[PDB]
Amino acid sequence: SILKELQALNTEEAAEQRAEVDRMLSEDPWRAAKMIKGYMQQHNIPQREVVDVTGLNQSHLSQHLNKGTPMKTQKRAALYTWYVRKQREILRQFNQMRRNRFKWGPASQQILYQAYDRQKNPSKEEREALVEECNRAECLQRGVSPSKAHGLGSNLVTEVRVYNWFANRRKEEAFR
Amino acid sequence: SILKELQALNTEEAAEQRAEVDRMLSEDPWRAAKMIKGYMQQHNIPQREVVDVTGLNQSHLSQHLNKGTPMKTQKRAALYTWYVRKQREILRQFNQTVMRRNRFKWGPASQQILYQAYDRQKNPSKEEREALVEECNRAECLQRGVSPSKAHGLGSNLVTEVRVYNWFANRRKEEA
DNA sequence: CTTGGTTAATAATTCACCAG
DNA sequence: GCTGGTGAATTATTAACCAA
Repeated sequence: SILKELQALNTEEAAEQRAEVDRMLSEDPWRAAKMIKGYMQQHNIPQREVVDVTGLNQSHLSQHLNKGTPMKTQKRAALYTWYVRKQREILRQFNQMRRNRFKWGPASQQILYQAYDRQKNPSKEEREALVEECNRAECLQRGVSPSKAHGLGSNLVTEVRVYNWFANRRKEEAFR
Repeated sequence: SILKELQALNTEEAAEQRAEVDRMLSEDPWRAAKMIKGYMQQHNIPQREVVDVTGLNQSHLSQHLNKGTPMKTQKRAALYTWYVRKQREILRQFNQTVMRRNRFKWGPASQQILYQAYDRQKNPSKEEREALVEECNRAECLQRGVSPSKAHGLGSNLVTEVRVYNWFANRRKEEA
């Protein structure tokens, strides 16, 4: 334990981080905010996934990132840290507790919408197209190759997904 | 106890409420949604109160009531009763008289004139605000067709200084 | 006092989903 | 090609604090 406590703080990664997150702090709070939200949104990552790991208040965080309501250093610092980490965390997850709910990214949405002008009930196969069409796209966004889209992981597209997405779509419209 | 149970089901008032709501369910679903959205809108009742008292899924109600997504009968029936009761409920406490506590909600009225009095004086001093407490408060009473007297019936959604207070401030604070 | 941070609550939306 | 009903999670937004 304290021996891992330390055995953590010391790697070249650890340091690399302690210090990137350090300039983030010296720099403009907001310009940082963008970046991240940037980030988050490139990879589609639940805001929740961040409160959870950082323990910052979720409304506090939503605003300082969507609105720049100022966050006191200590906190920021946490949040930056999160992000720098997850940036490797996210990194290996390719090149190399709660289980996140999937989300349509706008990219896949784009297709889906386009593809859907009078597509009530797609053929369990036409579906399949688009599954494989989406992720191909979703990788474009995150700056890798279609080759393996398995890193998308939590937000990996599937049948049943577009499935419902039709389906729900065909209810959506269905009223007003 | 079953004697209460019975003595309850069996009132002049009560009984007729069954009738009213029973007719309501013969009507166009969305016409009642309309009705009620409105009614609540008027008295400013939390969507959440309904959700407890009735015990319907909170999203389902936001739909069936905004989107007008279809809700099976029973649930409806459970709504109309609600709405129904409430109505006497609201008007006892109101018209004639002298596990968790709702929460305040500013109403367009109160709000309108708030945003006027605003681009007019960034920081109202107690007297100042105080005026407004009686402005809204009256206006709130118009809305629900009653007397500026005993705007005391507004109850929760009753306006106050400190309440007006923070309504500046998160009006002030919010221009960053 | 008042800002300045920070918050618990509400509710529109989003995704899933099972029983006819 | 299940398909209407519903429902848990999510996150922008609201209305209040408490610390200095």
